[PDB]
Amino acid sequence: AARMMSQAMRKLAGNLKQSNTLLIFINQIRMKIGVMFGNPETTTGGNALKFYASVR
Amino acid sequence: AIDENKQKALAAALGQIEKQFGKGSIMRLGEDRSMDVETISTGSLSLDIALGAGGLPMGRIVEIYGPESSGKTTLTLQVIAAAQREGKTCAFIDAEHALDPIYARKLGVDIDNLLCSQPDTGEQALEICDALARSGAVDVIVVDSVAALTPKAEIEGEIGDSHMGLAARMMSQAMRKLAGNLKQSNTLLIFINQIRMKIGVMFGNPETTTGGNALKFYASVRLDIRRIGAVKEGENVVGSETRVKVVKNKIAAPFKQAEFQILYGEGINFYGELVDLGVKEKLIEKAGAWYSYKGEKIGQGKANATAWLKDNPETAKEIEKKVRELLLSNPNS
DNA sequence: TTTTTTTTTTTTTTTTTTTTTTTTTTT
DNA sequence: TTTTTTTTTTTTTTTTTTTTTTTTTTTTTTTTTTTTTTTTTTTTT
Ligand SMILES: Nc1ncnc2c1ncn2[C@@H]1O[C@H](COP(=O)(O)OP(=O)(O)OP(O)(O)=S)[C@@H](O)[C@H]1O
Ligand SMILES: [Mg+2]
Repeated sequence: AARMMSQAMRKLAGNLKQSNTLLIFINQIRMKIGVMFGNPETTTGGNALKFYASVR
Repeated sequence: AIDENKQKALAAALGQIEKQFGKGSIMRLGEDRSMDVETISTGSLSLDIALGAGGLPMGRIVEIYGPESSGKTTLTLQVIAAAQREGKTCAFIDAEHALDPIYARKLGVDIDNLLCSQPDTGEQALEICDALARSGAVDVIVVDSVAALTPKAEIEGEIGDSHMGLAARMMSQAMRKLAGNLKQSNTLLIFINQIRMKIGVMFGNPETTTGGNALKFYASVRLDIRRIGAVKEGENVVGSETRVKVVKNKIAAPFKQAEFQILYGEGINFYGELVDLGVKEKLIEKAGAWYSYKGEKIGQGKANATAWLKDNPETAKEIEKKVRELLLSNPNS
């Protein structure tokens, strides 16, 4: 799933900007395990989307 | 026309499931005989009536709880004794380390065929239950005190060390694993449990049980047993007056109760019940403190009336038969 | 006029997933 | 200023690695259910 997302971010970013299109992704929350520091809350579908998003 | 394509689609899907997982994987509920409720005796006739379906269900989990010296162990040894008499194999996991085998023999248990285990940890005790279930060769397993099922980490650690929710987590895992295996083997699992008090609450009951919440969900029957008085021969205390309450039931209506006598050395008083059921069903006449059967006077006081039913087995056989016919809602002759 | 001959050598990684469980009275 | 105008494979190996030490940077819930208890009868001295 992460690898599919990572590939879709690369393909989309350029096309959205050229068309002037806004893309909104809704995400759900999930718990991390083996975490003593910080928040145990994660989001779903990998890390690519945290880099490519302009607003979270 | 559309009905036909749906019947085929269903038949194909049913075929694919049975291939992938085995023959009995999915059936119509009406044509599945493994799903029928079979029961065994408790040793008390009044309890067999209170349970509704004539006894405790095979292939299920059962919980018996109550205060100290209420008769919990004695009641489970009477279940084992009755099952052994019908040529069933029985195990006793003694986590309390407090079973007396001479008393077990006096109650009618075949000591020589009873499989016994005194395990070191809670995990060892529940792994033996899983092993004996999967075997297919054991009918009744008793686990004496959930309260004494100590996890491994708590035995290795020292007194004072906090292990919050560790025993509860172990019992949740055990239920998940045991439930499926007990049903396939048609094995009855009885858990004995102790009462503890819950602090800082005035609304509802302050009584609770050890071992967390899983066992309340998975149990098909939960019994609350309590000592409600003494049985005397003038001065000498010879036994206990006992009340069992059916607090959860999934094979018949709950919230019925049973009253019977536990006599020290003998166990449950069968003929004592037979009088009380005979009086209730108009088969025995009572004139104050005098008992009578078909005109003739059998005795005066419950003890003499019970002593009359001992040395007249013909009348005892007759009354048992009629009480069984009348009151048992699902007889199995 | 007169007639062909014979292969060579690899390149480079991609991406996380998901929570479990109560415990015990005090005058 | 040339033409070929149709190709083949036919079955493989590797011969056992490093890594060479991780991150964090502080969160939240957003307000529950209870659902009705027993005790079983002590002692003073
Ligand atoms: N070996 C024995 N001989 C005579 N009476 C006994 C014996 N063991 C138990 N009893 C009596 O039978 C009655 C019920 O005892 P149990 O069946 O042990 O009840 P219980 O709830 O298992 O009690 P625990 O495990 O000690 S909290 C009590 O009055 C006991 O004194
Ligand atoms: Mg006991």
